[PDB]
Amino acid sequence: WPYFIIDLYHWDKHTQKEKGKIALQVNQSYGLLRDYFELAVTWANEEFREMFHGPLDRITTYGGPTSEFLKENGINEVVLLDPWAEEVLSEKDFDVKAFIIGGIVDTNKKKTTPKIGEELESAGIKVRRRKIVLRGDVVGVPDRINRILGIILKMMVEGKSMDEAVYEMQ
Ligand SMILES: C[S@@+](CC[C@H](N)C(=O)[O-])C[C@H]1O[C@@H](n2cnc3c(N)ncnc32)[C@H](O)[C@@H]1O
Repeated sequence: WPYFIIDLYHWDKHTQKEKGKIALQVNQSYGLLRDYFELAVTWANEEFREMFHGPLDRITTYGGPTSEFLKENGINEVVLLDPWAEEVLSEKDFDVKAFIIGGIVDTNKKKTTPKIGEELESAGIKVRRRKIVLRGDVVGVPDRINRILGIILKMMVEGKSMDEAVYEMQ
């Protein structure tokens, strides 16, 4: 029912190896979502479509800004999965019609995801910045795009607690 959007913002600033890792994690995110239930990829340029080794016809790919995609589908509020957020994701956020995971890979960390939120709010989108924690700490939480999606799906579909979902995906 809800959209799981992978924001490919930052794409052209990545190396070819990092692009391949992002595309792989998107492919794994699709197969994982295929084992549950609606996967959307914004800023989805032609190079990503060429690197994506999965069924492009089975996912939603939008080449332009995430905000435009959200507005075209009547979504004014989203949940942005952000490890730097101060508030933890909870069941009070599962009524939102779109969850956004940043198409980001590290090579050592940097504060990259909240810039997506600032961009969305600058375009008029209400953004709930939500972090996933294990025992109140982001340490131990896998940050791969597919792993974050798996944690969310285990909480939303299987009713697992966050600690259970994180540890199972850890
Ligand atoms: C490899 S992480 C990127 C980490 C990068 N240092 C940053 O600050 O965005 C890829 C995506 O997974 C999501 N993510 C990773 N860890 C998270 C966490 N602990 N809580 C919520 N979202 C997380 C973020 O949305 C991020 O865009």
